[PDB]
Amino acid sequence: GPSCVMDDFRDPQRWKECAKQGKMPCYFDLIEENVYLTERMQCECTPLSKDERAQGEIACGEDCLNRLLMIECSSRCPNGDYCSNRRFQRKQHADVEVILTEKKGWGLRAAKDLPSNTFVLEYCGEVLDHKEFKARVKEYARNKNIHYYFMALKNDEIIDATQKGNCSRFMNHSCEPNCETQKWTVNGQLRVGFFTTKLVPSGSELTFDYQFQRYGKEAQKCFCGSANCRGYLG
Ligand SMILES: CCCCC[NH2+][C@@H](CC[C@H]([NH3+])C(=O)O)C[C@H]1O[C@@H](n2cnc3c(N)ncnc32)[C@H](O)[C@@H]1O
Ligand SMILES: [Zn+2]
Ligand SMILES: [Zn+2]
Ligand SMILES: [Zn+2]
Repeated sequence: GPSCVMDDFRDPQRWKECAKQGKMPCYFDLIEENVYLTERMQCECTPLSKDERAQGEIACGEDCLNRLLMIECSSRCPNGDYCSNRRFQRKQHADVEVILTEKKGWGLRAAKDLPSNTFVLEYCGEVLDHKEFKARVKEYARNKNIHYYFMALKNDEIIDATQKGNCSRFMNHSCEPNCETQKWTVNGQLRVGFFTTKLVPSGSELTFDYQFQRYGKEAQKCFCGSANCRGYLG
């Protein structure tokens, strides 16, 4: 159908008028970082030379101890600004577009080829404690037309993407997905991101397996079209 770049989502008034025309998804409150509703490690990498970086060597690449432990480097990194392990902080998300699919509503696609383990986008939302989550579950169990999406960070920290979020709201489900969520520590805070699990060619829909989040006592029929399709997302 039609397509949308992430900048289109940054003008609320132009967005609302495109959604009435069916040219953009339904309006929602866009946030580019988690909002908390209640007030709540150097790597052993050798800093790379000018000659090393030019010859193709990766600063805080696959061998970074921080990276292997899913910890981003701080501003105190030996590799400084050339450090490739500060993706959440530097907002180094993938080139992605929002597209209308045939059967699954709006979806996310790769606008460039994305190698395996590429940061796609952060899973953003309102972060809830115990009590707020309990009140929200109760409020949702009345509305019934509400499709609730939760991602636990830790026990007293649950991401709610149902009302506020970013374009990771458009990530559809697949039974044979090409993305996964990963939970990272970023300057002491737990953050979750979508990361590709294979090379995703340009134009390919970006998908994840919904079983790794908390969502709907309801069970939607599945149009992922995978050979291994389980028939439902419930
Ligand atoms: C924060 C990550 C998930 C945040 C929720 N994301 C929406 C997708 C955005 C929607 N597409 C739109 O248009 O806004 C979930 C809903 O999409 C639908 N959906 C998805 N995947 C399949 C499938 N595989 N088969 C059928 N429907 C699907 C179904 O209604 C489901 O509740
Ligand atoms: Zn490192
Ligand atoms: Zn680093
Ligand atoms: Zn399926």
